[PDB]
Amino acid sequence: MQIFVKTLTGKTITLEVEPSDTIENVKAKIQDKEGIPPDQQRLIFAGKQLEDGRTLSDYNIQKESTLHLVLRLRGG
Repeated sequence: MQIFVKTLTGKTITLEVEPSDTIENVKAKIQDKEGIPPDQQRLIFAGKQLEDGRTLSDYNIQKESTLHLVLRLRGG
């Protein structure tokens, strides 16, 4: 299953996830893809900021869904 990770500036990154994959496992994939560590990576889909020990399926993220990738500095 593929999901889109939309960055800030306008880069769309297409990842291949299982929906039985964790939010942690999406960050791992981006560390692989882009080189970003998961420390900085915050994810947003709708309103809340997604925690690591839950799956895409929990959150109810479908096929070809757009997640927003926020790069953590401190917090904002």
